[PDB]
Amino acid sequence: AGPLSGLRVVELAGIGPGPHAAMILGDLGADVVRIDRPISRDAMLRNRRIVTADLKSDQGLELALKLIAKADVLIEGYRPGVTERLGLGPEECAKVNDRLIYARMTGWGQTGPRSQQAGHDINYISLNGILHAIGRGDERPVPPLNLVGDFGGGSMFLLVGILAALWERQSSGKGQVVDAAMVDGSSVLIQMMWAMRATGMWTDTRGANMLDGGAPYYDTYECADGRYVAVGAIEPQFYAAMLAGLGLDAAELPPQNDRARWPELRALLTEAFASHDRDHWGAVFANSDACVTPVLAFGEVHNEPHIIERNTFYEANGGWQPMPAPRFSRTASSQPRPPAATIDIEAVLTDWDG
Amino acid sequence: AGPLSGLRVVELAGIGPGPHAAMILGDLGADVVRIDRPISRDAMLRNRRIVTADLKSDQGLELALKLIAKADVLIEGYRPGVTERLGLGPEECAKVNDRLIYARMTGWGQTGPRSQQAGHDINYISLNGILHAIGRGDERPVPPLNLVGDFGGGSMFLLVGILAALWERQSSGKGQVVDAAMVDGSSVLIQMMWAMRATGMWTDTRGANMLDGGAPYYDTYECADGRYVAVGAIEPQFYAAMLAGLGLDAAELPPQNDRARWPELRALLTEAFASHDRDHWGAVFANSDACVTPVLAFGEVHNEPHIIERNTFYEANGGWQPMPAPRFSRTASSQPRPPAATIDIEAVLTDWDG
Ligand SMILES: CCCCCCCCCCCC[C@@H](C)C(=O)SCCNC(=O)CCNC(=O)[C@H](O)C(C)(C)COP(=O)(O)OP(=O)(O)OC[C@H]1O[C@@H](n2cnc3c(N)ncnc32)[C@H](O)[C@@H]1OP(=O)(O)O
Repeated sequence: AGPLSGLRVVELAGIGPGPHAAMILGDLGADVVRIDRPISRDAMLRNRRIVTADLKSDQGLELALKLIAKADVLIEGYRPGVTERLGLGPEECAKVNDRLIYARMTGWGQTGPRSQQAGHDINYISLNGILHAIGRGDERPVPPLNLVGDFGGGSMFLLVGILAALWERQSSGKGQVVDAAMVDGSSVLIQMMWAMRATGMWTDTRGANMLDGGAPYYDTYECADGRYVAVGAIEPQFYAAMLAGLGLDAAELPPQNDRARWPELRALLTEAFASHDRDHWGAVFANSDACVTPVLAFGEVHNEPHIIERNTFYEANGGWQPMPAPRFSRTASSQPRPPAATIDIEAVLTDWDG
Repeated sequence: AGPLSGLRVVELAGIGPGPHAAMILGDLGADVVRIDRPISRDAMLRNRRIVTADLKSDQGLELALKLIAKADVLIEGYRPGVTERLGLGPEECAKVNDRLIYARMTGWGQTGPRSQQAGHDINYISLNGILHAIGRGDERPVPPLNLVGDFGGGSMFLLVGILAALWERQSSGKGQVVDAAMVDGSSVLIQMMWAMRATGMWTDTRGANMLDGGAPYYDTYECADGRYVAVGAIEPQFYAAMLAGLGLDAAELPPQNDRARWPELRALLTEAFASHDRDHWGAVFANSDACVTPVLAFGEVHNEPHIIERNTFYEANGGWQPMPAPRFSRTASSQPRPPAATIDIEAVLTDWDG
């Protein structure tokens, strides 16, 4: 259905960014075959075919190399050296398929003093300034779940890597190795802060910048029911619209960008938002340019009309899953196929004519 | 010198995800031409040629269509309808270039009850459950900068769309429109949590899950010097290594996953970490699998040897900026070319033959 219809992807079963990257390829129509160790309830494994092989046996390695020989992309998220030892390194795969985009998904990268060291998202964004920038200033840093290292600065960059190399392959006729490190990707994800730091527009003080919570017009507020709204009214005209819905006289308030009076401004805004329930503000702004929105819990998302009308989610059995993003006007993506039964690796090899 | 060498991109000057998406294309070797209104210190504007046009004028519109006519990709991030009213909408562009990938970068999407409504990253993640999940449980949610909406679920999905549509064009010989809504992209970015919620592995309770700060083995700790380490020792063997390095006896501790005793477990780890300075812990956990890393501020990143050795950053006039990601073994990217003076739109047309 989607734009990636026809792309053949071999995924070497891992955790975090690799399976997320392979999911998105599958979402957009790619033919994704996942090799695991010898039906899943993990919705992330939608849009797959699962085969199983012992990659350490002679037989297991033979079939995998036959399946790789007929594929465009290979995704692996093991420590550097692992596929090399298995006999599935890029130098080995090239001998059977020099068009393969060999996509290596790691946190620390392929080389360097930390390249062989265990880690998780929180570690990768700890070394590059990111984690230090997240949270309130009166407290130790909070992890932004694993959104920044694993996915935003991880699978997403593997994805751009894969498709960019597929583009390069059109003219070269050949593939290459993509080295996607969470530490690199997340750095480029946050290039805006690096840019701002050079010009005095961002500081290393946590919780005291325009976009981290420090600004009263870009932060959440608790309402009378103990739920929250999000205020994002950066531009003066949107800020104006926000004060107008709150019924605050701007002449009575400190200026929007007088940072010396920010705690005063926040105390006034906090008093206003505390005077009514979330769904009141919910309704007072619902339609304006005030950049004020309800802070919905996951369990409330499916009831939001904008979410509903655009089909951002679909029901799997037992809960909502996000539909494929982004959206394409001519070759639209299908509703994802749920995880299905592990199939015979020989069936795939015949299908792919390997 | 990257993989996207040869790719022609027109960027309509904007803010946030569009410009970040444009930068990454230029990073990977694309020929990006940014049309602005009638020399920048914004590092995000690297790898561009900048031209000027009044798109409200007859001459300016005409010039843009000549430029778009010779491009592969067009990036625009205005409210839906804005390009249509300028005479640069998808249907207008189709008439001069039906190979064009028309990439539309919004928060709320091209259609829907909120599609005409102003907003910013914090709004888009407020409506889909993401923001509610970020922060400590005792206090209101904290924005994870604009990493999640603008970039990870914003420009990154625009990029995936652009590149996937280009693969698609290989067989169809045609472009199409890419509708990248931040509200969609970020939901796919947090799909692991939608997976986990369905299987009893994630709760809507802020700050009480595996990866949100709720686990003592996945969080930051404050050290003797008032600086922090990140701990991410999820796996038992990594956890065991962590305890060893702290000098703690596992038989004297609650089990790693006895959530009932998590506050007990956290208190003991807190005491341990606070007994030495942050850099003591890096020394202690230098090469180990304890998943313990120093929480560095942006200003300190350039001193970290793993950062240094892998050339994750380059020095640009001003300060450090992230080098391109991900990395490619055969067609590697160049160090980004700095922002330069605005050039004559007509010289670009001569170059591109438009
Ligand atoms: C320092 C802070 C102050 C700077 C501004 C704030 C941004 C800085 C903060 C950092 C990033 C912010 C972060 C949190 C974000 O979320 S960024 C993403 C924000 N959202 C989006 O981009 C979603 C799609 N965009 C939009 O909804 C809206 O463009 C915005 C962003 C809400 C802004 O609203 P707006 O200013 O009314 O813009 P639009 O409604 O698109 O109207 C644009 C008008 O300008 C005109 N225009 C543009 N270029 C030209 C040109 N070269 N020549 C002649 N005219 C030009 C267009 O024709 C259009 O006019 P019209 O259609 O109104 O008649």
